[PDB]
Amino acid sequence: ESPYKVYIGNLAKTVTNELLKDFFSEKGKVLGAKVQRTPGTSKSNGFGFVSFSSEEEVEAAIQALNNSVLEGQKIRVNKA
RNA sequence: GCUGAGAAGCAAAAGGAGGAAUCCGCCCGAGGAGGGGCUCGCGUCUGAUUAGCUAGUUGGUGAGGUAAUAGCUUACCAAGGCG
Ligand SMILES: [Mg+2]
Ligand SMILES: [Mg+2]
Ligand SMILES: [Mg+2]
Ligand SMILES: [Mg+2]
Ligand SMILES: [Mg+2]
Repeated sequence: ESPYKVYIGNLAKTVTNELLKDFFSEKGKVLGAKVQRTPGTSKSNGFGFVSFSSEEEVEAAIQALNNSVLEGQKIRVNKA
């Protein structure tokens, strides 16, 4: 579901999907996490999509998790 | 919106950020406040052993000019203006 999805940009390339999921699991249950990687170089593009089970947890995650520091890097948390 | 009794005629733009939401801008009107331009009453030194001064000068029309009123300009008419 697209309204239940949250785009996270400016993620450090050293950030594992486990830490992203841990910081964004505080706002609610996460149905899925997909990190976007370059097809050719296999390297992390620095952004990912997170599907939450509910839309209330999606909006509560968009509001308070913006500018949040993850591994020494401020990340941009918005809607997909 | 501007010209014009009207008929009509005439006039604008710019993108840059951000992954998107969005932000800072851009053009045309209509207001607000502030900042300037003008006009006028009043007040604003000494000399009479300084007494007459002024002719775009004082007013009128027509054309121009100014962001705007105005001899601001110019031509014509009148002979005023200050003491
Ligand atoms: Mg044109
Ligand atoms: Mg940039
Ligand atoms: Mg862009
Ligand atoms: Mg004094
Ligand atoms: Mg003359």
